[PDB]
Amino acid sequence: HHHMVDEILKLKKEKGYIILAHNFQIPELQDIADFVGDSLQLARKAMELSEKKILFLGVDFMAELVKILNPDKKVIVPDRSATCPMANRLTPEIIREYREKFPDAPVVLYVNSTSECKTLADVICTSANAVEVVKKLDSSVVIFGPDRNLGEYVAEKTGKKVITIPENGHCPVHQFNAESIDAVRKKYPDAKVIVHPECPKPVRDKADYVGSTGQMEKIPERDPSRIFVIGTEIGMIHKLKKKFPDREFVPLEMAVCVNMKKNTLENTLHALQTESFEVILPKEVIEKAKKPILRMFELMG
Ligand SMILES: O=C(O)C1=CC(=S)C=C[C@H]1C(=O)O
Ligand code: SF4
Ligand SMILES: [Cl-]
Repeated sequence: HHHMVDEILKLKKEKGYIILAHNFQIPELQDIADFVGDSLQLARKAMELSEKKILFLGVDFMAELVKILNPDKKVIVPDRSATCPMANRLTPEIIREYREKFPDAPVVLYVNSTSECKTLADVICTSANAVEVVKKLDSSVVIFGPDRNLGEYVAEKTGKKVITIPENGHCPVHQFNAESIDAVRKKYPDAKVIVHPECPKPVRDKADYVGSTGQMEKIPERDPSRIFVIGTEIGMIHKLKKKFPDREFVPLEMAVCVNMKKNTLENTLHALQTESFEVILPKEVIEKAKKPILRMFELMG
């Protein structure tokens, strides 16, 4: 199609779709979305909608999070293979193993986890609320996955013991070189460096701020600095530049989530033409995964 944007806007209105896009989507998809945000922002937005049809642009665990909290809505995705390789390395078998060895340690699962894994969790957390969630739990020991870096960050801030699963659990996208910060400090002496808690400890410790994408987009609301250096996936640069056109946003390095970039204008148009591919979870998976999500809301309420 020669005008994919205009046909997408035409079909979404005609067929009663709200388009939700994650911060890491390509700019062209962010720009056609009704809302752009982090996984829990989009799931909460979906809960407020009068509309019953959602075109979700992200990866499977996020689309499923929307479906779990919006079970009667039709949720479609343009690429059914779009997934989180980090989430996928944690298994039910590994959770059961660690529960057995540490039975008094609550299982805290990062939202970047499979819906099957969520059915086995005591509580879910986001990168924004993980410290507060783990601080508020009774236990001085927790089981945490699937990101070892976020787990270690949480242990640093809370002073609690955090038992990370799986072994070497990590996001390839956030493995920046610490030397990249050394290089921007010299190139932009007055720039503020913001990096994700999924970054390795040497990167986190050299940044001015550590936070989630949702936290990153609030830092220019209180920090009047002209230049920010951003240590997360490249999609956030577009999001920040749109929100704060008066500031400069510099990627710490080019970091692309290949799965996030599986969604294109062409397969997004195909999704609205065919109203596929529907996100379907067994009723029992929705019911079980909902328990640790409600527990998270209870702790943050
Ligand atoms: O939506 C989310 O919560 C995220 C998702 C992913 S895939 C990476 C980072 C974040 C984050 O917001 O920091
Ligand atoms: S950026 Fe990292 S945590 Fe997020 S979907 Fe991609 S591989 Fe998973
Ligand atoms: Cl619903």
